[PDB]
Amino acid sequence: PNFLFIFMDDMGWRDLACTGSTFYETPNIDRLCRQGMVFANSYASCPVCSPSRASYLTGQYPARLGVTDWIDMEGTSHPLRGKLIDAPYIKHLPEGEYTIAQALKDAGYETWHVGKWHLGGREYYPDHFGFDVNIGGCSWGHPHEGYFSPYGIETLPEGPEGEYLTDRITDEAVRLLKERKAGGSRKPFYMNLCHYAVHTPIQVKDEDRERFEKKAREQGLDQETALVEGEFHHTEDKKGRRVVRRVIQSDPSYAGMIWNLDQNIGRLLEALSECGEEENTVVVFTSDNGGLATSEGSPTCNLPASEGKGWVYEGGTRVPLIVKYPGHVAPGSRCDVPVTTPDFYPTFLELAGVPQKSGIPIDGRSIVPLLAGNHMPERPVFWHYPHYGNQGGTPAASVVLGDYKYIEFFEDGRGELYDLKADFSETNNICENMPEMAARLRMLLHGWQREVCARFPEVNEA
Amino acid sequence: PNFLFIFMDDMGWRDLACTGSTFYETPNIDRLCRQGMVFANSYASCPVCSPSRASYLTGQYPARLGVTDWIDMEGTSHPLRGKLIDAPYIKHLPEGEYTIAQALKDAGYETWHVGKWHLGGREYYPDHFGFDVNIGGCSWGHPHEGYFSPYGIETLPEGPEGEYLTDRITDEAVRLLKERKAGGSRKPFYMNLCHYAVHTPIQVKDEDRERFEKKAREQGLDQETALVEGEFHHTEDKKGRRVVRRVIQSDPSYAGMIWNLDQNIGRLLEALSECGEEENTVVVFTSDNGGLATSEGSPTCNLPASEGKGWVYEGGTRVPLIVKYPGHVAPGSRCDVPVTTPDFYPTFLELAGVPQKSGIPIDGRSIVPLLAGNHMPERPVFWHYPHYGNQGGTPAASVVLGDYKYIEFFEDGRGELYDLKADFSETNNICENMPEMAARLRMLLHGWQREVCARFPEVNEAY
Ligand SMILES: [Ca+2]
Ligand SMILES: [Ca+2]
Repeated sequence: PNFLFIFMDDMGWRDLACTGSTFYETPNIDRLCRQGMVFANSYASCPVCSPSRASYLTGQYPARLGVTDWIDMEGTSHPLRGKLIDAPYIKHLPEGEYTIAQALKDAGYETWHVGKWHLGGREYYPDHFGFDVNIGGCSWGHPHEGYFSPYGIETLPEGPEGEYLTDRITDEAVRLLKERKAGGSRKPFYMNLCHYAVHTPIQVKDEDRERFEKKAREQGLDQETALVEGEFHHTEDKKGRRVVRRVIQSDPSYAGMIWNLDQNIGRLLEALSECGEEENTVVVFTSDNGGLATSEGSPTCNLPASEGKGWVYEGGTRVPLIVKYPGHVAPGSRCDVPVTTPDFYPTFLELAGVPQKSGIPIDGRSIVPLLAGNHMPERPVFWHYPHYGNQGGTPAASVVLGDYKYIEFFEDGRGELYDLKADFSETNNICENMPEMAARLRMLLHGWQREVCARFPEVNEA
Repeated sequence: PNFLFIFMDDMGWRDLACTGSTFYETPNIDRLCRQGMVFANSYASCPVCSPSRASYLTGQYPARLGVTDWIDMEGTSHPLRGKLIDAPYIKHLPEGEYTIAQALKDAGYETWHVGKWHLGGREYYPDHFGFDVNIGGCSWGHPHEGYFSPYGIETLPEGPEGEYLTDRITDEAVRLLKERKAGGSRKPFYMNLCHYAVHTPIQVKDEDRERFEKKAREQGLDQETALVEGEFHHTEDKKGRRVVRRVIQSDPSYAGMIWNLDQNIGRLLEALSECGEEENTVVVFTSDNGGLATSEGSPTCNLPASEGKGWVYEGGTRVPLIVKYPGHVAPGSRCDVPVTTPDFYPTFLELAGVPQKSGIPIDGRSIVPLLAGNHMPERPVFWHYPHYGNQGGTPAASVVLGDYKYIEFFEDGRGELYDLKADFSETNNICENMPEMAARLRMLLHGWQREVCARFPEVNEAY
């Protein structure tokens, strides 16, 4: 069984037509959804980039790993400072880790990483962690020199001037498939396809931008207040600047990026079938964190889930998830059991038939039963973000268990309890109406924190 | 507060952009949803028309009223017959029901019915049930003579040649709004606006249809297979015909009908604001049963909810629900607690400060705690549809409780159990895996059935 893991950057939970978008159009991804299972309660294990990507590669929670913030490679930003100081974090995937690429490669797989990496400098590139190929992956968190050739990526040779990064990365993925077919498909492959989309700057071809300016016109959206200024930011480096929340999906350039992305998923999936590998490829479409909605241009909206990237509220942790596996997963099905990033590692091992290495810690759970149509025992899901981020949040930790969600904020020690079944949008803090429910979820969160050795932000005495 | 209850016909749970549509465009309704509470687990109390509309007006489950099938005013088709015989039902709203129109009128409201009625002949028109006005409601369940003027609708005077009925029904609602303003708004109004949209036949202006042929071609959907033939029907009158399921949302004419419906909703709410009534009007958008996905043209698809109109599966009972009440409902929020059609009666009465009459049964439960952001105690939700219907189902009854749904099928007494949390699309019957859970749900359904005096289909001994 091949694994094709399509990992979007910063794609919010309502950023697909098939997961609830009111403006964006994603016909090729919609088809994939029709051919597989979609997950309504799909989470990333962190509200920003590198920790969720480290959690994916290791099947571990970010705090057990030590990578709990997005990696600022040249220390010009972290640690951020407010009333608290950002906690320190390991600025790369820790060296001793045994990744899913290593496990699968040890079990006979071809392992390819394509696209965004963001897990350290050259000593911690994909090749040191079980990957045979690295096309376009480096230490950058986004296209530092834009989406148009030249890109500046040391592991991606430049294309003709005017080449679009998202198109080229797809070509690179299509090239690996056809190459493998030419050599006889000796081994099952494992592709970690990490798009640079849809991270800022939102740079798109003009035909794709204009498409959705016309639609926003004929739809009336051009006349609707999309951005709304809110509170002041919380760190010294943004003193004076206010949080700008986007309250409606209407951004035409952002829609164009997603339209272009959808054509590329079309190209990619058509190559996979042209290689006679559709029947036996597990296809996963997901994202590393929630949509960007509260700063840096606010290209998208995640309402009725609150806020977005950088926040521990639902809008920042929720994420689309489609899984297709012909013959095994029922097409056009849906599952509502909470699923999180560290779950894929043991899922893939179970689908490959490969035992776990003794003694490595695994915080995730194989979702193979859900992919079959069966419930599983209730388990909590956790977050621990002891940083501010750039988007408006403040350091916090979180547990979801059943219908309830507990959040504690490190600035003032306060807790917030939500009944997400009755109150999906987190409008009604019921901490004090249910002290008992709060105390259980608070203690559960603290015990997990002790077990994974979480670090906490220290007060700022300046 | 005023009540603008917008009651669509046969609109599936995924037929709006703001509730998961992949093709349809509903800007004016998306804005409504951005201004209120959307309900992710919204249910109609019956998979076909008349029982749910009777259940909405009286706050009782259809099996208690006796109206358990859509009303067939000629003896053309009911009772349908296969292995079993359709059960008898009352073909009108029963005489002594104290409906929410009466309850609010007696509390000083002005009451208006506009549009589809389908609750009996002349002696059971809205005026016999507490409404002061009835524009366009008769015994018809759909535009017998089409959506383009003339309509032959006994309570709607014909419009100029080519007038579109949904445009016209909206114009009548706007008129009532402006008349009340001219008169100085002496009383709060309760408006029961029942569109005939989106019932077959799917007739639309060509500019609307052509806009979504264009869209289907730019998205590639025009060259996909959208309709799939299936099992045979189950009744003598459709012997030889096969269920035809729609598997994608791609029908341009239906898309065009929802697009016109969206313009008119925009006109109506604009008029609501132009009369300065926006801030103190409870606005509800919902529908009477699930979308038509399996017969009679299969205009929409309800997937991942299986099947549609006329089945007790999720696609037949799930329905969109948005509630807007400025200053009271948080704008752009979302509740996942199951709500069902008979809840509106006690919700509206509580919102208006009116006590419910003594000694009248009410199976519904006010949802104002949910409109406030508060949870309520867990309750089961029930269905009793002892008829075949036209869309390919078989007589069945149903209870949803927490994460579990149990279905009993009258043809053979087989039971079906689904974990709707793990298995939303009802893929995996776990009745034999969790026997105690099944027996508990079965006995609760049977006890409810006893208490409401539900009737059961008879075996057709000639089969
Ligand atoms: Ca990211
Ligand atoms: Ca109906």
